[PDB]
Amino acid sequence: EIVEPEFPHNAIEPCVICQTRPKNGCIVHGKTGHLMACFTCAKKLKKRNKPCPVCRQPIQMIVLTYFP
Amino acid sequence: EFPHNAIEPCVICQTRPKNGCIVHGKTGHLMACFTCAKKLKKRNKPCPVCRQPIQMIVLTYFP
Ligand SMILES: [Cl-]
Ligand SMILES: [Zn+2]
Ligand SMILES: [Zn+2]
Ligand SMILES: [Zn+2]
Ligand SMILES: [Zn+2]
Repeated sequence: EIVEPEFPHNAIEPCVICQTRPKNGCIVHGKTGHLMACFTCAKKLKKRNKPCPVCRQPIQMIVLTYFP
Repeated sequence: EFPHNAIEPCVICQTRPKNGCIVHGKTGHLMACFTCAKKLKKRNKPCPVCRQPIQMIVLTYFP
C-alpha cells in the first residue's frame, strides 16, 4: 500500500516509461497533474491518445516542467 | 541533471512541498507549494521566477 510521502523523494528518479530521462513532462488533466515521465514520453502518450497511466484521466496537455 | 530542486521546500513559505506548478505557455515552473502559487494566481501576480503571467496552477503529484 504505497502512499507517496509529503516531499517528492522520487522526483529525481528517471521517467517510469523510458527509465533514463528526468521527470519533466507533467501530464495535466483539469487542475491536477501526474509527473512521472519525461517530456518526450509524455508527449507520445498524448499524441497516441492514451490516458494518464496513473489515474486514467484523458490527457489535456503536457507541460514541460522546470525546477528552478 | 535530475530535479533535486524539486525536493527542497516551497521557495515562498519554506515549510511545504513543491506541488504548485506555475504554468505559462507550454512550460511550468515548479518551485512553490499549491497554496502559495494559488495566492499568486488569484491576485494576478506573475510567476515568481520568470515574472511571466500565470496561465494556471497545476496541483502536481509524483506517483
Ligand atoms: Cl510579483
Ligand atoms: Zn521517458
Ligand atoms: Zn493522472
Ligand atoms: Zn508555500
Ligand atoms: Zn515562470
